[PDB]
Amino acid sequence: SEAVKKWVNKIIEENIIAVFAKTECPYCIKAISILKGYNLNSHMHVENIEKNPDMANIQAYLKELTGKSSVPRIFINKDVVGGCDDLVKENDEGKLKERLQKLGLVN
Ligand SMILES: [Zn+2]
Ligand SMILES: [Zn+2]
Ligand SMILES: [Zn+2]
Repeated sequence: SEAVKKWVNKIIEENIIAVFAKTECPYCIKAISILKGYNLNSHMHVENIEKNPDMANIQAYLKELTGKSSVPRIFINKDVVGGCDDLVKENDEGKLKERLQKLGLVN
């Protein structure tokens, strides 16, 4: 479905921070909380792909884009961060902050 890919693409392109998530997903919640802790709400969109008729197609496309079909799937300015574990690694190592500084999102 070109439609599914167009829709996922629009989410990633229109929002600097894009998080694909699902219902009652602890690592989704943890990742979103970390990101909101950088006061990124204004530039973030969270998409619940479980409440969607095309969940399997969305997951398959996220795997084509990132190598994994699991949520959360995290993009920052169209770059693949990955899952919550990847976010925690980048955060602890300083990379996340560096990303956000280069985007003008944190001073
Ligand atoms: Zn579920
Ligand atoms: Zn429940
Ligand atoms: Zn949405």
